[PDB]
Amino acid sequence: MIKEMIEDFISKGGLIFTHSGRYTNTNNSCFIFNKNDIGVDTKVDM
DNA sequence: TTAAATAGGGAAGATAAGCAAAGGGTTGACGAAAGCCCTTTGTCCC
Repeated sequence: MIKEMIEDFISKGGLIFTHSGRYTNTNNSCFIFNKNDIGVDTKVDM
């Protein structure tokens, strides 16, 4: 129920991130992940 | 071209009825990340 979608994501050039600069300009491709900000109700983006 | 001295107490402010219907509220322009092909320029090999 969850794994197949994980192979779906890793098949393409997907990335998991919490902070990015693409929200200021669409042409940006900067993605970084922060481990210290992970909590119970922390929303992430991909 | 005046010195002082005060300016009311009481009562009381109406009720009933009703405020409409119909029609319409616009279009056109503001994408990134690739795949393939061709051409040109430049480098290297044969």
